[PDB]
Amino acid sequence: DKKWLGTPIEEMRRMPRCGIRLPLLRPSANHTVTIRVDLLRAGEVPKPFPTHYKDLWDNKHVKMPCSEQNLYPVETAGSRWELIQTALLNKFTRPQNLKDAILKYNVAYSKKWDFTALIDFWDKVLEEAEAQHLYQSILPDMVKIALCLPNICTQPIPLLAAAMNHSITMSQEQIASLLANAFFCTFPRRNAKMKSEYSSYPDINFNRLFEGRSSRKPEKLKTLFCYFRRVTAAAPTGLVTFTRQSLEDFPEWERCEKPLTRLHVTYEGTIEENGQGMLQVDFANRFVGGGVTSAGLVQEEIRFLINPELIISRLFTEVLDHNECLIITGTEQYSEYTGYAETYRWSRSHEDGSERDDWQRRCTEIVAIDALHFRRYLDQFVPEKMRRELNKAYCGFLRPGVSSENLSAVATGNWGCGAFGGDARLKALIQILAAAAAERDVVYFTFGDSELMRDIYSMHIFLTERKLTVGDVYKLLLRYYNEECRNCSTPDIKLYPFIYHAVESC
Ligand SMILES: Cc1ncc(Cn2c(=O)c3cc(S(=O)(=O)NC4(C)CC4)ccc3n(C)c2=O)s1
Repeated sequence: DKKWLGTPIEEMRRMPRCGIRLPLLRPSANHTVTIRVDLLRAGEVPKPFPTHYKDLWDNKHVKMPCSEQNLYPVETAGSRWELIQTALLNKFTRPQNLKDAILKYNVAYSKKWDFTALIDFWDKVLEEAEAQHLYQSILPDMVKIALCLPNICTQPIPLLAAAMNHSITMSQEQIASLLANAFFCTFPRRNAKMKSEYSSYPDINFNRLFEGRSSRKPEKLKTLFCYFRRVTAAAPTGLVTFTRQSLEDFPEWERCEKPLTRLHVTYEGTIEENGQGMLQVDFANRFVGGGVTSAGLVQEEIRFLINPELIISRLFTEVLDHNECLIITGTEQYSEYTGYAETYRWSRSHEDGSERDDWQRRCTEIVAIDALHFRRYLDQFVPEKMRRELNKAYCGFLRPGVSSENLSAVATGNWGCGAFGGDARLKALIQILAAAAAERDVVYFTFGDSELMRDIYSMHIFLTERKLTVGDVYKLLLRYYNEECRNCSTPDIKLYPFIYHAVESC
């Protein structure tokens, strides 16, 4: 039994090798650049632009904790930033000290926020010497980088709001200062359950990571402290780009004359290790990062924990609409892990060996595309639901302006499976069709399912040998719904056997 099938992986396009030299990095109407481009040098910490803190407290930018507008009622408006500095600049020796410090500027949640997982991690999971290193070295270093925020993030950060096509390029050092603030729960207006302003934004403050007794919380905390220990000990020097992409024009799928592209399908390997230099898919929730700052521990959350710079997308990325995606370039891997969901464990620190492009960004491109949640199995075969998934994957794969020869393969796998109720064989065909329309090859990981690997390979080879276009395949999907799903009240025949019969008997 072969471990992979199709086009050899060596024949598939990878980056920065197959991806043209970059244009000059510069701020523009659609691109926020928070560093001095003229001073950007390999191995040097980037200098913030502007030199002095500039504040914007409005509906179009992140509300910074260091803003002079970040006020609290005193029994007279007091400075919340001054209160945060006072609270955090105390020695911590016991977990209660950290809980009490966080609650000093979060008084309204002193009875709502549970800190059980944080207390248990520090007291009941860590050995004495590990606890000592956490409160004597890691936590004070995290406070210092959090409190440096006005000197590090000097430029207002725009919100990547619904329907905006915009990019933010910032330094990994800027991201570390922002994530240390999210750990200490300092972002204002991001907490109320009945908030309106940020109701369509994911949670950013880390308070839900400290709650309850799940055995997976110590693993999430080890993963995040591994990152914080690394970035406070030695300031990272690269940049990271966050791009919100929203397409107006979608293909008329039934009329698409494009042929299928190449396929490498395997039941072994992972997107992050075997998909190096390729567009890597994040099986996202519509609120990017899903339950990373709370209970979730599946594909998306794991990637967000091992590449924590992805977490900051939650500060400024509004919930994704059907025609949108988020593309993140440059995030670094700080941890290695084993397992998944209830078996997930942090293994050790990871030294990322990825090369950097001309903007000092690690050569790792990740796209967040959220699959639909199907209440009933048969719902996904509804043409509107199929067209939705095709358009979502297509938006994640398309790079408008870029030529096909400069596009890496897509490294993906069973998107929206299990809990979301997605049929793996249909979702594989949808991704294959979207990648074909976007003119990219596919590297598909089946995560131990050898039978699924064979089925996808046999279907792909059957359609390609018969020269079936994207349109031809899409029409077969429409026929399956009409013959087996529309009139079905209980399907009698599976999708792939239907397609094989429909094509072989026509
Ligand atoms: C047959 C199945 N289809 C889906 C399943 C769920 N699943 C995954 O989705 C999965 C995804 C990856 S990965 O390559 O995407 N890497 C990250 C986790 C992002 C870092 C690695 C392991 C996985 N494992 C074990 C798993 O069980 S199992």
